[PDB]
Amino acid sequence: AVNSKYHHSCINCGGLNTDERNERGLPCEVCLPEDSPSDIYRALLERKTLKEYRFYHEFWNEYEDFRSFFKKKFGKDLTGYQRLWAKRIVQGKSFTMVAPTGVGKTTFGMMTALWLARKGKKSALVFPTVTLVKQTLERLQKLADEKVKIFGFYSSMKKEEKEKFEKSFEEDDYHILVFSTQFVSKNREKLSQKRFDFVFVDDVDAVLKASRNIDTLLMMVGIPEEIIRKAFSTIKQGKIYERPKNLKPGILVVSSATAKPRGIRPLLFRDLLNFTVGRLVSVARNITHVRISSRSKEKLVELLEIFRDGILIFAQTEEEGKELYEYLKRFKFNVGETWSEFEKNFEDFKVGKINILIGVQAYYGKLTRGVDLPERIKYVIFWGTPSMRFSLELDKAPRFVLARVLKEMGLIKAQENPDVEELRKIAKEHLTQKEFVEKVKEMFRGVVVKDEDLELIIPDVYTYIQASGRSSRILNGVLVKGVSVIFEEDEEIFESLKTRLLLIAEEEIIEEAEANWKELVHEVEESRRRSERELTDTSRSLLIIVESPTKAETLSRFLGRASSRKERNIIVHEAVTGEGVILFTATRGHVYDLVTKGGIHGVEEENGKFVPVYNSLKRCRDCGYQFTEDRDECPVCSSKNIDDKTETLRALREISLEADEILVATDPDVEGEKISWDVTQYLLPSTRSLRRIEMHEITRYGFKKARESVRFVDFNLVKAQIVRRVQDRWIGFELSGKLQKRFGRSNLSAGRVQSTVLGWIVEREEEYKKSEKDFTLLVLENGVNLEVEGKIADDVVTVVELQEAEEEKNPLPPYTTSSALSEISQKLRLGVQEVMDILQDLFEKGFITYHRTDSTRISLEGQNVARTYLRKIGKEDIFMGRSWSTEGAHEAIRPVKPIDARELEEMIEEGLIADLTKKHLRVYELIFNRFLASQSAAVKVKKQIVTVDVDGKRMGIEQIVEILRDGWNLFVPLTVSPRFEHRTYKIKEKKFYKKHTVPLFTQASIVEEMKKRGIGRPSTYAKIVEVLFRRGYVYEDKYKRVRPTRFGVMVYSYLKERYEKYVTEETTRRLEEIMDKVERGEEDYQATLRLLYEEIKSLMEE
Ligand SMILES: [Zn+2]
Ligand SMILES: [Zn+2]
Repeated sequence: AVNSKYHHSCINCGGLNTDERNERGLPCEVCLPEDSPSDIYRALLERKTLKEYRFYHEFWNEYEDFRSFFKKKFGKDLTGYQRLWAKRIVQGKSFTMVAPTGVGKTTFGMMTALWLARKGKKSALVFPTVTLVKQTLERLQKLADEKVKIFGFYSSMKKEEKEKFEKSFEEDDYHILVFSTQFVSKNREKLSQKRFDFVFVDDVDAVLKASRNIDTLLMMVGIPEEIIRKAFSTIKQGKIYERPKNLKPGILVVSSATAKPRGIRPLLFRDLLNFTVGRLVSVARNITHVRISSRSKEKLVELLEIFRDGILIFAQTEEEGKELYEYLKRFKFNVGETWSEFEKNFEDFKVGKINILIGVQAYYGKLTRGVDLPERIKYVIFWGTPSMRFSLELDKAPRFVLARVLKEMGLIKAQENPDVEELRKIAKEHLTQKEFVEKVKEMFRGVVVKDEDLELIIPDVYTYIQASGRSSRILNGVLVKGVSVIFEEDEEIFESLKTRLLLIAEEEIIEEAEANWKELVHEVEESRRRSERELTDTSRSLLIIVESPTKAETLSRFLGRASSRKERNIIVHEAVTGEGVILFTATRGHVYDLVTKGGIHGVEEENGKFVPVYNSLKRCRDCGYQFTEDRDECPVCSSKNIDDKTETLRALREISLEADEILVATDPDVEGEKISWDVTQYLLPSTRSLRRIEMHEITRYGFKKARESVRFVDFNLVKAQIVRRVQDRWIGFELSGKLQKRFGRSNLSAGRVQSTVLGWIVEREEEYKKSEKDFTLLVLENGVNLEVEGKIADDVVTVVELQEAEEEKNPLPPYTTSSALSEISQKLRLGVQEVMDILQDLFEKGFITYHRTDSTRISLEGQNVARTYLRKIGKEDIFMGRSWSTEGAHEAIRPVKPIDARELEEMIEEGLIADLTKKHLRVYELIFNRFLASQSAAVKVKKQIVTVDVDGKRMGIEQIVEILRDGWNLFVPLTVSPRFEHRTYKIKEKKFYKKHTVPLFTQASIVEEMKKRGIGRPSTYAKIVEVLFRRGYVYEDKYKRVRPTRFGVMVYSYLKERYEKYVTEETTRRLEEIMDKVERGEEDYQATLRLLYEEIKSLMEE
């Protein structure tokens, strides 16, 4: 711990407790004065302070009984899925049963109903078919005692049982009632007037067939139609609805939606039960994609002879399907078809009578609308790449083509245009077919433009993913292996497909050379027989906490957002993986912050040591004002509509009970570690299993490698966060006050660094007007222009000595935060803050590596990205992998995927990925080009060093002339220059002037400078500049230079006159150095706090 206080962190009294106690999962000293108590519950009860801890005790005890009961009545222990479901059941929570192929939902439903009836609770079990009612009641009756009132209802019911069920359901206080969905639909009013504690729905689709059934099931727990209709109007509007806090419903449990959850009705579950009826979108895949260069049926024969069994062939059309079918039939292979004898061959393949199934892209995907046996399909063969083909003529042209063409050409003025109308609009404007196809070849990058036969081929990645997916799912807790083979000869098509597969599924396609068929077939078969074995369960549930919503969204993109529980302030998503379930949620920033209330501006002092005091953050959803103090309304606009991180914290504490293991996935910096600690410390009394993961990339790889890096919270980083925060708080407050008494305004000084930088700008104004040195520009005859010192008047330049040398020029290292901000904000006409934000969205959308780095280091994987991209662009001989740095916390800002900006624009306009502005694309382009240059070969150049005499001055001039051999100059331009000959060049034009030696600052120049001086860190750079702008201390002019205002000058003048020590660059740098030493556990936390205090105490007197 760091010995600090958190305001609502007590597990029992719900109040203030120290970091150190929560760490030991203890209540506050008020609740329990003792150091190391014997047993918490017992001791709380003894001191008569037992309050909220009871909930947890009773929770644990009410669950461990369930588990115990289940382990007694049934075979063995609970599966991970059933474990999480059980923990949700004792909380009375309603949910979908998110899980793979037959994890035993019916077993859980039964044992739940049984365990509840054991207490006196009444439950109902709903099934689609009338046969399932029979089978379930059968299994129930033999395990249930006489104490349990069991009834049933279905089609083939008896003559006295049908009425027995009705009278008993009317008065006789039943326990468990097993019936069909038909009964629900038919006897709506009867059930609606009854109250159930537990309702188990086996098939959600059958019950969602009617709209009436939603209201029926909702009224089966005790919810009036008033709340239902009000919520209905709210969901008809387009916003969320709030359940009355005074409501205690039963437990509704359903399975995953097979078909799409169509309609408005399911939203009632989102407000009344806080669970969404999700569809099973399982992205869990273990497929090996191999590509064969030729559509040779001989290769196909050889492959088929290796695979032998359970092969699925996909043809583009049925014609090539029939052709392939004939060729294989002739070569004596047990084969089937989908076009002729669909059902017969389908089931014959299902059983094993057929080894090879040949289908079409559109035929199979629609015939298999029912079953689709996964335990049979090991290998998927693609006879050609699945793709969408369009014609490139002035006629036969699709909408999106003429759209992207005319929008760029200039015609598209936005008024929605009919296709044939657009054809007739382009029929006059740059109209030839030749001109057209050329505009298409020029615009469309990341598709295949067959300009030969006038065609456009767009590989259907989705279809490939689904179809390939048919060879790998989760069976008996085992994610079985599958091989997907593609037979493609067109390199352009294969490359396009590969890029969009890497983009969406992050899955690679390998070549036939780098693939051992014997080994692969073996892995497949072995995993299959491993799943055939008797399962002993390894599945666990896992909670992953991140700070920003974007991270959660892109995480859901590769984990698959099946269902989303709305828990107070947050939205926790759930996903199915091969290792078990996986819950992930976003905090939506910081939770705690230093209190302004007491001690030394929030920092208290006891026993010679400093104690930081934190309180939950509150943000008014109206005006946007943030505060720490506990108030009912907004201190500014007096509004009650606020966001309280204490609710978020409570929500986390709730979720933490269901999860077996927890991982905090905040950013890999001091900020992130501090948040991670504010969270882990708070949760620590609730869950014993809490660890830390640092994701440098927001992708499956970043995540896997992040979990390789699993560790506990590093207190040195937390300590460093604290120190920096305390410095800004103390110095900021003191200086700001001193300014309140001089310039009227309250909040003015954000810290020391800010004032230092502003000082740089202010005095720069002075030293700029003084650098005014007289100069002269010279346009030389059939040569370059030369910039030389003022007084020249000879009109002739003589060449004195001339020497040339061959040299290989190295590219610039990859972007770091400083580099990226400077170059990008210079090349673009943007502020460093705008750039920093674009970078943040870029990292958070998993497109680049961590954007807050002071290292240029590049891993073998980064180098590999560069390599594959170069191999893709054909210029792979120019690849030169460079680590760039050994000393590195993180890597430099680089792309995560070998995809350029143009291809991304294509994927965006196409609709594969979304949410990227033009600015994002341009920034990405800059990062990309920098990185590749840094990974491309050294450009071999012949440069000359010309010594020239101009007006009795021997002045050398070094210039590159010939580029002997290309390299990184393809990404980042390399400028040549006309050769000088050892003669006399005459001056054409002399443009005399006086431009300044020391130029003004630009935002880029300021960042560069503070990086050059050792002031600020990667996180603070842009924020510092922006603060300077927000406070009105600085402005930008015509040519976008940074200039101080009247106010800024007044302020820095005051601060320099009086408080020069606390604004001096030497002091700022010395402190920056020391704090950074604290971050590495090289300098003492409490000691530097003592230092900052000792200078603050000195400042309170001046
Ligand atoms: Zn307490
Ligand atoms: Zn407000």
